[PDB]
Amino acid sequence: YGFNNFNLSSHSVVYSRYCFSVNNTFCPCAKPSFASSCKSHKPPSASCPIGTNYRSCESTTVLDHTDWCRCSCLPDPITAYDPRSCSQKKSLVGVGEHCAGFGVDEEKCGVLDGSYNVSCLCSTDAFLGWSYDTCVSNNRCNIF
Repeated sequence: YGFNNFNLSSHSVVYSRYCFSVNNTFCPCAKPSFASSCKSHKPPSASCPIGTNYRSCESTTVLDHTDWCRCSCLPDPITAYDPRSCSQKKSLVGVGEHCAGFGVDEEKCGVLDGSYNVSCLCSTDAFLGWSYDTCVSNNRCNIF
């Protein structure tokens, strides 16, 4: 979903704060038709991969509007108001297992009016839940 690599100093060591496990049918991009139907707080949309469910969103009439749209994982999956609706589930890493995945901001995946002609992807800054620090002490990198 768009994560390519990091861009940090040579001695910069990255680490995950929170890892999110998702199903094979998860997709952070909303349906282009639903976004087109939206007129207030329109979520970004993009063509999701085949066999993956689009971003969970709902339409509710709020403040005299007729197509005001609410979505899950708001504002971000890490600090979502309700993890039940969010498709990203917090899960501790098992013994001998790597990170499940960074918390991706589904509000930055794709563009505002992405149709089915553009692939589903998210920007680099959308992936949260990571931090970094240096390893240099006495001109030596600490390693475990």
